[PDB]
Amino acid sequence: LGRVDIHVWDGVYIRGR
Repeated sequence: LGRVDIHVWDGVYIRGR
């Protein structure tokens, strides 16, 4: 049921920063 944070953020992982 729990997770260790998601890679992507706000839909897609922003490039660089």
